[PDB]
Amino acid sequence: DLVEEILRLKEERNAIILAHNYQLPEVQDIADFIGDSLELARRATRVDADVIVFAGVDFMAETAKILNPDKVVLIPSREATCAMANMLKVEHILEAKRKYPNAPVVLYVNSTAEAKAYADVTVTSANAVEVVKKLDSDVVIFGPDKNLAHYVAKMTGKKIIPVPSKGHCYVHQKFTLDDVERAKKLHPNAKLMIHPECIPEVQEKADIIASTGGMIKRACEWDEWVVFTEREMVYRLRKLYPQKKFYPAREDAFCIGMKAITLKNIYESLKDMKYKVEVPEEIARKARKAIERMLEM
Ligand SMILES: C=C(CC(=O)O)C(=O)O
Ligand code: SF4
Ligand SMILES: [Cl-]
Ligand SMILES: [N+]
Repeated sequence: DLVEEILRLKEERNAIILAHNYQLPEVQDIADFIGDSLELARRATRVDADVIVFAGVDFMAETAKILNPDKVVLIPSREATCAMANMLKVEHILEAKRKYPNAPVVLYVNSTAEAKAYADVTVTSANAVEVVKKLDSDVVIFGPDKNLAHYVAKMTGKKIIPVPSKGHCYVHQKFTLDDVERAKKLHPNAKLMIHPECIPEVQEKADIIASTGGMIKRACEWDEWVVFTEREMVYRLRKLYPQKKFYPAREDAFCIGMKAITLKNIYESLKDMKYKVEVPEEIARKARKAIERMLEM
């Protein structure tokens, strides 16, 4: 029984398991805390445990390590990676800074630690609009996600310089206007919760535009929802609100990187103390400055 083995190893290692909302149901069921990128970042600043097992993708485990440099942070598989975050390279940031030296560099937390070393502040889908609104500039450098950048431009009225030019999430790019039409036909009493990583014409059909954390916060506003994000979010919402109804917009909206994490390799992570997540001190310090500024804003 992997679940009983994991529970005993958690105790033996003085470990906490942090899980993203897109983790497999059986992984969510053994996590101590579950949340979106911003909540996982905040939760990483009050870790009393000695070991963090991060059931999520590599940039998320790195963010936890940046905020807990003297704790052991484990990722259960090094193949748990984010295709969108990998699209942004330091070269892109440097070129944009050359053109707009007075523009703050605003990096989605969906980014490498190397990239965050060049950020003035980080953001998530939950706080991107608030942060960019308060920055002392009418133009900001922003990436990697161009669909979130479109949403931020619309809501703040500021000029958004995307880095790179085509950054996007293949999972959320799957959603189309035909999925909106089918959801409206199959569930005519449901409202639509849509992630800002979806394309702009789908965003415009939303009843609410929100990160997964915002979806959880605003689900109380209606009793039936079609969920335009990675399909494991439906399980999360059904567990939190058993009295509501939730439907996937597309069952095939799956993140391969997220599903590199399994119950078995969480067990192996605790058993073998692997895979240890490390961030170079110079990169971590600079990234930490931008992430702390995000939490302060
Ligand atoms: C990209 C994300 C993923 C999510 O919405 O859970 C974020 O900013 O929180
Ligand atoms: S769902 Fe998209 S943005 Fe999130 S980890 Fe997977 S590839 Fe990255
Ligand atoms: Cl409730
Ligand atoms: N100013």
